[PDB]
Amino acid sequence: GGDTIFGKIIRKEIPAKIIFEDDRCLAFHDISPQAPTHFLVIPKKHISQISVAEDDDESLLGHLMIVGKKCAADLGLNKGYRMVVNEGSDGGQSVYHVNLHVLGGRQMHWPPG
Amino acid sequence: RPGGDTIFGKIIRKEIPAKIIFEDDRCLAFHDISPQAPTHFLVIPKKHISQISVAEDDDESLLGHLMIVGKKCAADLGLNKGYRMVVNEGSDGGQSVYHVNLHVLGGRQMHWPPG
Ligand SMILES: [Cl-]
Ligand SMILES: [Cl-]
Repeated sequence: GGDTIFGKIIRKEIPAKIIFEDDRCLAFHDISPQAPTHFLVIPKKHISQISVAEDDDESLLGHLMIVGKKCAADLGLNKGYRMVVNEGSDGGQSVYHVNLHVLGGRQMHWPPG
Repeated sequence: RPGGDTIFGKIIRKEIPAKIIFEDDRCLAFHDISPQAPTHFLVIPKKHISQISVAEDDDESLLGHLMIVGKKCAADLGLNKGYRMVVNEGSDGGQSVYHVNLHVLGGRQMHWPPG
């Protein structure tokens, strides 16, 4: 679903440790985890970044968050976690395919970067 | 009460002043009083949800609406170089108010990891 490494993951062309899939999104462990649990939830629709998401995408974006919180519960994150979406250079976005980070299993600190 | 018992419920009902950026029937965006970036605001639902871990399946559109309002407000505030959106869940997430709230931070380089 797109012209990035995450499109290749969606198409199963390169491996990832997949946590959950449905017809419109995919959740998988981050290859460079920043916490004991660190996974991504991505749409299969290639939205390059949250700044270009459309109004009609609202329920899809909320679906990523609902999938994210369900996966976090399944992975035992009962003490809490942090969800992150990066936009652009200042946001530290590393792949131009919208992706929701879910980090847990340790105390997350403030500020969030 | 509409909006709940937390400080964010009082902000929704105009009982406590806030610096409001955007308001509609489903959510409210306002500046954080303890900013962690040159621009730092929150987007909250007007419906009280204590935390993301108890959000219902039917809350999908509302949660997505928070991010759409977040990115529109970021553009209106001139965060053209980018920004970071954050939702904190629970103790390990650093959640400070138990009313779902999306943080939007920008105006400086954000670092990795995100806390
Ligand atoms: Cl990213
Ligand atoms: Cl919070």
